[PDB]
Amino acid sequence: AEAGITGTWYNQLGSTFIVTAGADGALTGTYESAVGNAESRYVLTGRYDSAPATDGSGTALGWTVAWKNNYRNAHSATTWSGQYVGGAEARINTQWLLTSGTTEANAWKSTLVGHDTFTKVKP
Amino acid sequence: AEAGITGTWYNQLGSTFIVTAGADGALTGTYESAVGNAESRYVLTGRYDSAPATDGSGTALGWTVAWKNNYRNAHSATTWSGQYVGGAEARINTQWLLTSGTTEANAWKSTLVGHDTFTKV
Amino acid sequence: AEAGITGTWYNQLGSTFIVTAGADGALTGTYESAVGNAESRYVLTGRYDSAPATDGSGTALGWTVAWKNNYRNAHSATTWSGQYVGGAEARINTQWLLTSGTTEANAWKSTLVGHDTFTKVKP
Amino acid sequence: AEAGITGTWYNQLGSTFIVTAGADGALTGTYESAVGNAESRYVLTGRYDSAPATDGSGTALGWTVAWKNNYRNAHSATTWSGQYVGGAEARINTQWLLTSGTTEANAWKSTLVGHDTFTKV
Ligand SMILES: [Cl-]
Ligand SMILES: [Cl-]
Ligand SMILES: [Cl-]
Ligand SMILES: [Cl-]
Ligand SMILES: [Cl-]
Ligand SMILES: [Cl-]
Ligand code: NA
Ligand code: NA
Ligand code: NA
Ligand code: NA
Repeated sequence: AEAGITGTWYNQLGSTFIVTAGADGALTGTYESAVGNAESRYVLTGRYDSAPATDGSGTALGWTVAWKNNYRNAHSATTWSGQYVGGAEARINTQWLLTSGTTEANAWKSTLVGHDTFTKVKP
Repeated sequence: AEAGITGTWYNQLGSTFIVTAGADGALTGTYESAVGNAESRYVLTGRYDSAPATDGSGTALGWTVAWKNNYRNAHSATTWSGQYVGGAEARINTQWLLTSGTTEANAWKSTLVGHDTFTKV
Repeated sequence: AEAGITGTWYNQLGSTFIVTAGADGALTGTYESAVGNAESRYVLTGRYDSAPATDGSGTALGWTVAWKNNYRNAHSATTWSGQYVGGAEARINTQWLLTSGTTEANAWKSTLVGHDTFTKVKP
Repeated sequence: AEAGITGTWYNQLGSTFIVTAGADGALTGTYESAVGNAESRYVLTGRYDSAPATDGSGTALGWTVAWKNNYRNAHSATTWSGQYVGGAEARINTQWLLTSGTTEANAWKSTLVGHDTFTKV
């Protein structure tokens, strides 16, 4: 449901994700990272799949954050792909990819992969 | 860098990506697939990190497509993370993650990973 | 240290990993999976990097399991890449890739990615 | 399928892989890199799933290389997961994970991911 996703979420590293799920499948908000060459909030945009999920199935979604704002420019972007699972303790379990802009020669080492779990606190 | 991302791109599988890069970091457009429980165009939204301009590196970007439109609902979403490189032959080199909505029981096997290279040819 | 890694380990899904770290960087053992089209034990082989790790740094390692034994043949293989962290509660944190043999047309969907954390019980 | 994996392979970067596939699933050989904090040959060990034989699919396999030899110790290890396809032009298509040993503080950024295609050309 859009509502269920809308809110303030935090992950294990201490980063903040503030999101609004819109009626048409859109996700917009800001992300505050606790790691990296990140300073302040960054704009995020994503999409989620408005499932008829009468299976106890999670809702698939994903979003992107380009690490550039008015204070810093890290020349990198991260995409998180995962699913939202609601209940008393709603969680968003994700796997992410962080690509840094590089010269052709270092391209082979341009992408990091990891996983983050988000816990909701506010709507 | 910048502007050059705007246009129509194609991947090795035959999927087409039509994007508009906005001056402040936004990416908007539509994605038409070649594989999957897909059927027609899907909305895509993303972000790119624009700035330097001089020689160097590619431009980092990422975007998402939830596979639900007026025709199909595959209950999944794909995110591509990569970098744009322009020049005589511009390309976007990406690695993607495709997550399907599952029950916890199948959660361990919900995400596929791959890579795609897009060109305007 | 090889010893530290040698032992019986379990992950959150309930699978068993029995390993022996050898002096030359080798890892051999058996793996018992709790999920998949897996039945019984499967042979595993890997390598670890005998670090001078006087940094409180983890030990990098990796191993592979081809899901075929005398009882089942799943036509797939999994590789786990991660690091061993010792202490009172020794853990091996990993990220894995599971590739299934497929026809050329379905190759785009041949690989799954995930993460597993192993807790040691025995040597 | 089977046998055909044995030989010397090369990836787009210029690294060379020399492997022996044993009749019961084992993979042994040496890997010589083109990039990294690498210097010469490194030992590799892996497994492949052999069986069917008739038309179809590729053969699933995987292998690991810890980047430590008598010359260098990069305190990292790489695992490649993929499938072998033979025919007039045989290839091994893989996706890899490279993990470096870090302190917990940098654990979030310890693993790189990529893909490599190896040919005997
Ligand atoms: Cl984060
Ligand atoms: Cl595609
Ligand atoms: Cl699809
Ligand atoms: Cl497992
Ligand atoms: Cl390589
Ligand atoms: Cl390397
Ligand atoms: Na992150
Ligand atoms: Na794709
Ligand atoms: Na697994
Ligand atoms: Na490599």
